[PDB]
Amino acid sequence: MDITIFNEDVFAYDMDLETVSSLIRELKDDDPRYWQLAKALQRSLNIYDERDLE
Amino acid sequence: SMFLLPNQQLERCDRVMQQRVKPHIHTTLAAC
Amino acid sequence: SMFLLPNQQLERCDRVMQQRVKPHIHTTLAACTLRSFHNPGEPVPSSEFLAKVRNGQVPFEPFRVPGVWGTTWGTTWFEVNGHIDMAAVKGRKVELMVDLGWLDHRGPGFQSEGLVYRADGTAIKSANPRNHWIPLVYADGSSTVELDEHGDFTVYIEAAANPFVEGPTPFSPTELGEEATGTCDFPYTLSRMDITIFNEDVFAYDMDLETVSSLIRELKDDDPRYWQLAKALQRSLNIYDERDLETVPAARAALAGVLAEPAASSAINHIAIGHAHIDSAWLWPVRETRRKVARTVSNVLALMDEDPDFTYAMSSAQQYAWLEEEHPDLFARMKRRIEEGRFIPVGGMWVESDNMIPSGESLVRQITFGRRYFKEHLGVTPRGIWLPDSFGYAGSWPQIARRAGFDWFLTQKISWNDTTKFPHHSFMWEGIDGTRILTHFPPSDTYCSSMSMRELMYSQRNFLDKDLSRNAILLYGFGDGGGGPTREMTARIRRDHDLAGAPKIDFGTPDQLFDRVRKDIVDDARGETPVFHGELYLELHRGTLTAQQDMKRGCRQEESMLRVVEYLCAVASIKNPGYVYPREELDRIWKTLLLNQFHDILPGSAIAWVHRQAREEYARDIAHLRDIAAAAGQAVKEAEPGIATVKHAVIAPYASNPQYSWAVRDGGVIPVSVERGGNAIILDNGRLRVRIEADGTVSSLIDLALRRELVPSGVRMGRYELLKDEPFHWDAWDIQRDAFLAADTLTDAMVEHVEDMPDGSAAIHVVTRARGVEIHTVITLRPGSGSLDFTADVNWHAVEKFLKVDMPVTVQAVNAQYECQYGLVERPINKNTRSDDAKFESCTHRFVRIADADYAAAVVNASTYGSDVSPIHAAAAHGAGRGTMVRLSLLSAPLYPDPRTDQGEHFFAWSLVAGAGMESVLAEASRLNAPIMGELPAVRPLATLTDVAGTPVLDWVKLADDGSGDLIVRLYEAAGGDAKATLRLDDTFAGCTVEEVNLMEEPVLADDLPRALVAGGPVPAEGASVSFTPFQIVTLRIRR
Amino acid sequence: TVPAARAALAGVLAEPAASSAINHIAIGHAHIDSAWLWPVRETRRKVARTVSN
Amino acid sequence: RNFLDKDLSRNAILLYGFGDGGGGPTREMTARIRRDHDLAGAPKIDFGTPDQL
Amino acid sequence: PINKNTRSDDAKFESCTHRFVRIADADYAAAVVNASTYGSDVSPIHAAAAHGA
Amino acid sequence: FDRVRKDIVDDARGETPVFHGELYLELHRGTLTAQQDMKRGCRQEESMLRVVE
Ligand SMILES: [Zn+2]
Ligand SMILES: [Zn+2]
Repeated sequence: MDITIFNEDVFAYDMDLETVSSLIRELKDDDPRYWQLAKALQRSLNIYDERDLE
Repeated sequence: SMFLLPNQQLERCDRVMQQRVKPHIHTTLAAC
Repeated sequence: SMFLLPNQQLERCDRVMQQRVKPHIHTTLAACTLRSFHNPGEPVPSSEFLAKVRNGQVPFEPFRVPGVWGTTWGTTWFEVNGHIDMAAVKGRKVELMVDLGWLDHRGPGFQSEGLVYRADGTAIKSANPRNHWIPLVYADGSSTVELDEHGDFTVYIEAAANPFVEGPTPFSPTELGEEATGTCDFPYTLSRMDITIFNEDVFAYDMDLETVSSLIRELKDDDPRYWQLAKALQRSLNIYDERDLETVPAARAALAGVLAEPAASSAINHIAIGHAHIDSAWLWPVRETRRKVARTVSNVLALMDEDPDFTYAMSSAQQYAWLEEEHPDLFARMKRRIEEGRFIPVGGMWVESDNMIPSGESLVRQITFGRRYFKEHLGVTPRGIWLPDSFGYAGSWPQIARRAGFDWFLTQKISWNDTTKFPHHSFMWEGIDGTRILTHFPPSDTYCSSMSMRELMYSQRNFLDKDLSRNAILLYGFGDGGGGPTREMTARIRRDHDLAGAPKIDFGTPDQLFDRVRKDIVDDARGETPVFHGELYLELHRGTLTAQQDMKRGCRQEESMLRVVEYLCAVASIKNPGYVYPREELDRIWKTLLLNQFHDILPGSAIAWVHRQAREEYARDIAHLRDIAAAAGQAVKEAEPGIATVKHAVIAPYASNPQYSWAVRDGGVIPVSVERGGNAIILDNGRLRVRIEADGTVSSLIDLALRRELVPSGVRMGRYELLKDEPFHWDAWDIQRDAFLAADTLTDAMVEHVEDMPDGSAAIHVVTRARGVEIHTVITLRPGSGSLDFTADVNWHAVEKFLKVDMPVTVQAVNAQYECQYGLVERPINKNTRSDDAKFESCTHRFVRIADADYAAAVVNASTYGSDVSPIHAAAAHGAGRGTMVRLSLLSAPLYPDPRTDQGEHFFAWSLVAGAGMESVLAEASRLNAPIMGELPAVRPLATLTDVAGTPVLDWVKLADDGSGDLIVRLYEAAGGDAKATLRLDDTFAGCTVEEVNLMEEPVLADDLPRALVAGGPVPAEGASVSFTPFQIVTLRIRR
Repeated sequence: TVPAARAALAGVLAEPAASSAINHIAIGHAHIDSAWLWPVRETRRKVARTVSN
Repeated sequence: RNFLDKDLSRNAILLYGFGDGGGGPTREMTARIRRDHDLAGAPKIDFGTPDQL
Repeated sequence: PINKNTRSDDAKFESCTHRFVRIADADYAAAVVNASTYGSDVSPIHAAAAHGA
Repeated sequence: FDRVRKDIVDDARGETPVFHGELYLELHRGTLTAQQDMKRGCRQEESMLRVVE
């Protein structure tokens, strides 16, 4: 139980990742949206680094 | 160039939320 | 009348087991008194502590029925006093129902455990998370414990509190497996512990309900068996009542009407084997695996005491030796049970080690040590290899296994692939040469199975070879580091003998199953025998080859140390009499080097304890071996005075000159010239012209002897790359395809002063810096040679990174040549299909060769075991940017098993050879991977090969392990072409006889083996001719 | 070559079925319609053909 | 597969023979019935009468 | 490939040849030079013999 | 094809699919040795054209 400051960009990025990942799971394997979302998620995940939040 | 495995990317992303991106939403500064 | 809903009956039955029938199996009758004595330190052997208690020197404090007792990596002794009374439990079993307070969703074998020792000192059983009953009084009068005058007894539980290494989130960094801190971190809470009586009919009814319910779930909705089973379950569930237990017989009979129908005569005849894989050191130290194996043996013996028609298996004779040394009674009981034929010791290897990384000499040492131990301690000879958990299998294994006497092979980890599925589950694995060995896979794809019916039919469904085999193996028993078979699975096996709708399964032995497979797929197909040629390559992990580089470096160093010291000891023994062979200390260095080569130690995945004890043992062994070599050398000099003296005493198995192979040449015309022109440094040694760029990179390595340029003009040699790897499953073991995409090319370096060595060599120093990494790299161009040497000192301090160095060469081909233990292997460079992509990281041994019709280029390694080869087609003109790139993996930074991995200074060395002939590559690799000694006397080579026709090579020279003084030589071929040679000894080995023997060193040979001699009888050892088939292995014994 | 081939195929044609199947009973039946697409003078011919067959 | 009462009956009827106005049993089906007396993987079928069923 | 390992490798059991087929190892090679045929097949042989003959 | 070049060459920047070797059809395979006279004559006239040219 401690005083904390809130980060907005990190929360927005987390929510976007959650939305994309949840949309990928339920789609079929015969839809270009599935592959496009998977490729976008792979591209995005290779840039985010927790050692520097910029 | 390597092939794409969406079922592996899903698990990687799930781990990313579980361990990496969730703790970085609130930054502590003191105690009460 | 109402309709039937099977999906509702299933949930009703599930609730019935969860709430109603489970608690009515054990009926409590009294309570026992507990006292505790704690120890937060290194455990005392149980033999001494029980004797001390018997005499009486240790106090005991009262312990309440509830409460906490645990301590991080600590031990405790619970003295337990009961008050069981006879004359009222006649004919009924009595148990203990010990509950240390295990967690639910953690795992069966990764928590606090403990044996229940008798007052005298013997062991009764162990308290496991899934097996927590101790047999006190059997139904038929017999009592394991000794009862006193007025009905009371006492036992001693040796509780060990092992904290769970894994943290809150999966694969999280935890500072638990570092030391034995005496603080409350994960304290266990004790639970109910009382004397209970066992009910048999209730347990049988529960097991029948479980079998029926599990069979209903997996069946389809279009099978009358499904509806019949659902109706039978509904009928049976309406009769059983928990308010009065006399209704059980009236309900079992109703349910048994559909439990006696024979199955269809087309199912797979499974054979069930009890197996419990105790890992020697993964998450616990080497001092805890002894306790774990003792618990496993005690549990297996206790279960087998009451239940006939049971089988079990146990490999890793290391554990057999530990059990014999520390538990005479357990070993005696195990040996007594072996005579009956229900405790089959399977697996002739000394310990379940890795395959890809260890050298072939280590493999043969394990095989011979384990076979000798089994032969002369247990009087049983194994027939096959038993390796149910390993990462990748070398192609040389079939040949060694067949020449060692084994005749079948069993593995299961290949099914853990990521992209492709193995074509067969029972086939003939063909070695690199010609050697075919029968291989079988467990269809269930698990060595630790709970014998669930779902798994039972999954094994049948996943069987690819369903058309000509009709036979499969199934290993059952909570394992993966602790456990062993329980009553539940041994009841399921008996219930499922010939149950309709499920595959038929019975007890048996591995030999019977393998004979059945041989009859089915060899002697009956008559031309339809499945065959798999090449090597078994696991498609998972792949990051283990370059994790904890210190372990692999030390292992290579001590392997070379053993080779040199054994040669020196053999020379000392054969030169002058009175020199006792250091057999004892040699076998002490062995069985410890070989122990440290475990499948969860050598690749590196464990807590800091294992990776620290391994380092300390490596250093101690190296020092002791150097001392032994110095003593043997001093002994040799006493045979006759004033022979010679050699500085640095470099000994190499192979050399460019055939007569200089096992020479004693020391370790230390055209001096190298440097032409500092422009923004580059140009060297000239008369055969190579290397142009080092501004910042520690090579842009040209022109071969002046052939006017050939082998550096593509799209990239620069020697560049260091820092790939970011963040694995999500099996962090230390595995590296994913995430790397090789987010590559980071280091571009912060500057050359240093170029130095001309006093001997004549030329060296260029350079420093490279990164976020938390610094590298001091020296490039050496030795005069009068054709190899460019690279040495590096790294100060790794980063987290979650991966260091690589690339050595591109313009030679273009399709397949790259790595080397296996005793041969070579071809692997594709340009990955075409899906399955070809998964082989993006493979193990390498001391060199990688890329060859075309005439020209070949090699990258000879010193201490790294991983690399990757990829084609390069960059942007250039006139086709100047086409070639191949071989990136050597230096080291990674795993975080889960060890919070700090590879911190400090690391030393790397390698070289590049142009015009790479096989003999030249072998000679230079031998030069690089050779120990540097001090001052030992110079002696002539013991055995030489003068009429070489091909590429023969001396691999090992030693003495006879039987004490006869016989000389032993081990030879192999390392190119692929046939070889013919003549062996010559020196002086004292005149009028001798040389005979071909197997790898076991005994003089018995098979028939299908090619053989190397001319007749087979004793041939004089002067001008003896040896013939080689592609990648042959030959062992020769020479008398006095 | 027919006898040498029937025996090889008959090895998997004599295994008893699982003791859970439905015991079907087969009845020969030819439904003859009195008058659908033909006059009442043709159903006599049709039933005669059926009985003769 | 289409039998709803599969839990308490274990009995079914099957009429064979070309019908819908013309036909009657031929040699092919009366051979199939004999071949499928107790064939594994298929339901058991035998000759009989409606009264017995 | 000569020894077909996987499913896809088996399908390449007959391939076109032009005027020769060469099987080579480190040093020694043997060739079957053709004149007018455009098809062949290569398969390993491990027969029943002694001393690996 | 310009669209494909833009999509998979100038945009992937290192993710371009590549297939090395030869495209081998896994069907037919009997055409290589059918009507041998045609292939024999074709080889003969190819040599004839070479020499005559
Ligand atoms: Zn293991
Ligand atoms: Zn009608």
